[PDB]
Amino acid sequence: HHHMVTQFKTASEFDSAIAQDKLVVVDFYATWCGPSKMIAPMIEKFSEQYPQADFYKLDVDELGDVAQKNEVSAMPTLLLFKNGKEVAKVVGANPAAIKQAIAANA
Ligand SMILES: N[C@H](CCC(=O)N[C@@H](CS)C(=O)NCC(=O)O)C(=O)O
Repeated sequence: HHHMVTQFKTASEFDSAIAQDKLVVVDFYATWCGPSKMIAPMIEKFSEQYPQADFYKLDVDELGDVAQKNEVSAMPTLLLFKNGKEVAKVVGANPAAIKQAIAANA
């Protein structure tokens, strides 16, 4: 499918998206951080394997409010939510950790 990873544009968009009754996966990244830019293509592959989960990316330098509120400091950080509730966090570009956190909750 096309359009599987959406880029967040406001804090309010994030707050709404994470409230969904499904797993919502959010890639927190920064363009100056290479390791963090590696999460996008990985998440693109995972989104097709777990289409029942929603996938998003968030540039912390555009949406620093969301980063601070969710206590994200290290780039990349993947945060996983279900029903407004954080169910997992994976810091760093760690494909197996991220995939299994997804598979557990999707
Ligand atoms: N996880 C590191 C790269 C990730 C990294 O060095 N992140 C830096 C920027 S690319 C960072 O967010 N440091 C923040 C901190 O002080 O916790 C790796 O093994 O390649």
